[PDB]
Amino acid sequence: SVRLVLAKGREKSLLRRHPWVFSGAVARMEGKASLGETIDIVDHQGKWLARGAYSPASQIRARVWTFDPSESIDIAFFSRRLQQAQKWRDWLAQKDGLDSYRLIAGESDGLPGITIDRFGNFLVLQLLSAGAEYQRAALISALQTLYPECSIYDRSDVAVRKKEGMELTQGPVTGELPPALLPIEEHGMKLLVDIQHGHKTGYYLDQRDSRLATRRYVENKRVLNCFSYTGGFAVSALMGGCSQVVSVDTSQEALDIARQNVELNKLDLSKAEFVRDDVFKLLRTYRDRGEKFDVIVMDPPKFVENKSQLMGACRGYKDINMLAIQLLNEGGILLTFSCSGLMTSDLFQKIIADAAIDAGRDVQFIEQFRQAADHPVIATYPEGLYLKGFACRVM
Amino acid sequence: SVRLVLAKGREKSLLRRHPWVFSGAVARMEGKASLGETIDIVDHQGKWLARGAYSPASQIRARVWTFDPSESIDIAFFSRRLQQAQKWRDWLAQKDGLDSYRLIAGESDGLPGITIDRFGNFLVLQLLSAGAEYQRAALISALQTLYPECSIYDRSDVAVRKKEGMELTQGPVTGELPPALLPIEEHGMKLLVDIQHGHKTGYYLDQRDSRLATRRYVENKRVLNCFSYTGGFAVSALMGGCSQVVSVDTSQEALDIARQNVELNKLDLSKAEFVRDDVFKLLRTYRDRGEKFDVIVMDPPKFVENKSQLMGACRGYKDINMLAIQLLNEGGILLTFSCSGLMTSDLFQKIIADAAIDAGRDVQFIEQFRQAADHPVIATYPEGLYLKGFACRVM
Repeated sequence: SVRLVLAKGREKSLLRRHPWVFSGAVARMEGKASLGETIDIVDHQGKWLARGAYSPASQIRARVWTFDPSESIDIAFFSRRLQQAQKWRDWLAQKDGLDSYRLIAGESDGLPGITIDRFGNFLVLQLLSAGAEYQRAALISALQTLYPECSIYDRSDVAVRKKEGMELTQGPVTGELPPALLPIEEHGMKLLVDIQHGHKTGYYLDQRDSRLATRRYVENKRVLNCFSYTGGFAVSALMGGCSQVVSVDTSQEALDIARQNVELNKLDLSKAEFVRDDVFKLLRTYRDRGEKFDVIVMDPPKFVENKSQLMGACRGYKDINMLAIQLLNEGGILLTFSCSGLMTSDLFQKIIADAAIDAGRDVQFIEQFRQAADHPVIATYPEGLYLKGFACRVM
Repeated sequence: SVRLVLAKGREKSLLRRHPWVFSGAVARMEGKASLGETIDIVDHQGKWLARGAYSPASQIRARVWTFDPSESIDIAFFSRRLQQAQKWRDWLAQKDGLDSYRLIAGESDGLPGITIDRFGNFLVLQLLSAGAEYQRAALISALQTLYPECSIYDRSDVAVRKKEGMELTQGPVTGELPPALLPIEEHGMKLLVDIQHGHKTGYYLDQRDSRLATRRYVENKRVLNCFSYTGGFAVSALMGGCSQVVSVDTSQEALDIARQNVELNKLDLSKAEFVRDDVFKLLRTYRDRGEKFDVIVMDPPKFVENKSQLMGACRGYKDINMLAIQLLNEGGILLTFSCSGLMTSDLFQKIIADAAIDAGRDVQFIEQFRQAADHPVIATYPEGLYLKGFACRVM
């Protein structure tokens, strides 16, 4: 019904099949549409370009559902998209021994604003854009048809929804309520996730390969895992045969789950330590007395200057990575990460390089990490790559 | 005791410990030094900053040997550098099942302009810069001392030398002459290398992880290996249990070695096809008749449009990757690479994305490749990262 007319020239992004239409590229709206309503997007002359979801409260005024002129956005549309995404995850599950994975990664699976993670028999939703919420009913119907035995839970309690003009929301959608802790599997390893209250959708599936890579580096080595959360990296270190792994986190609850994870995998508790403390404080205490480690995993949360898209300068990263380098033996390996929207892979690299200079030690980049394969990045949406990380060796 | 004086406020690079000192930064040469000779680098006030090698014919007027005031560059200097580098490769070889690897990766192992590859009991040199050649005797002494039972061969037939004011050179140094083909091991796989007349030093050790990843995607799938050369990818595909692997190359010699690698590993020859033909032609032939593959490996030769870092701007990568995408079905995977300093990782990504649009299909980036860990990149030398690659899934 309603159409969004692009300003002359401003249709280049659509021709590149980019899923987003910024408010600034819109010349006018022909007709009135509701929040999240399906609209057609045409060029300044009126030629059809795509069919998307209208988002009046957002700067991303519309997101593209499809570039096929004959494709309506209804239950069938979502069913087809789910089936296409499932084909990929079926292969990944078999190959990597997975019982859980991200099923739809928004724009990269052709469903902008929608994220769905599979955890055992639970499907966890995060409807982050206006279009996602508007199509909630259709999406659910498709999900119930394709995954009749699965329970659906909503974890749309993400601040980004405010950018789309919607309230945050979460809770059961269908089926049974998830347990406090649900065991999932990855690469012959079991991990407990909290769907109702855990981070994101319940866990960080995106760090799957970083965790697996940890196994290769830790044989008979002393490991320090900073901001360990529920200990995914700790279990991975033990699976790799580390002599000892020290997990540090500010949350006792997370550390308790970490210990439950070690026990669940029948690993050696004697080789694992769980320290509840201000990470920065612990790191300085260790450094001041000369503590040394062979492998250090560094994966901090909101860089500190979070949300500070403006006044970023969140060089809490330099301090954290500098401390890490100072705690490494010669030949020590640092696996450090960042998912902050205030920095790119290149800028993250410069920070590490700078931390090395101040620490008085040179480091070699020997590996670059990426979000797992169930978090694909469609080529038309490079911004989709958010997880940055490197494996560094102290010379 | 000749010194290279830097223009005021132009020593910031040395302060970041970057190994290169460009001509534009040189204020004046206080003294007369021969090509490759050891010299001191100072600021406008005469303060010592580093000790490097002079290269009058290059844009890179000097490369830093050391930033340690008391460190002289002699046999002991190279001996210590070789031992420090060997420490890392000993760990990598045992971990990844290697009897061959890059021992010294120039700047990244504190020896700018020097590259040394180890193939079994052979050490292959490549002295690319003025300083590398000038220090040949000292480097050789350290080597014969640390590796008394290894033969040394020189493969300094690299165009880079001309840009440093030298002529190309290659041939034996000490020990026995390498055999026509020498079998090496990596990840439980055997490959044949030609040290005397093969590409580079005799093989592409840097693609080790690319070959490994090829194994993950090919079980029960039809594979197309473009620019197979002496094999490597064809064997990897078979090691992964591919249903069929077709290798294309214009060189009958390379194809003969590819097949030899297959037999050497006792793999099913009945699943391997070797086609001698123009890769571009065969690709259009397959495209024209609707041939389809499940996985395609695309590792083009030397840029094709090299003729300088900037002489690139050639859409040969674009055209070649477009053909590949047209040869895949939904779910098909493209493993495509670039080693030319003719483009960054982001530029290569752009090309694939463009190839995708012209092909009329979307592709998902699910994995990113880089030179193997024995080809480290010191944080002070970002330009050290030259190998780029992506695993792309056709939607």
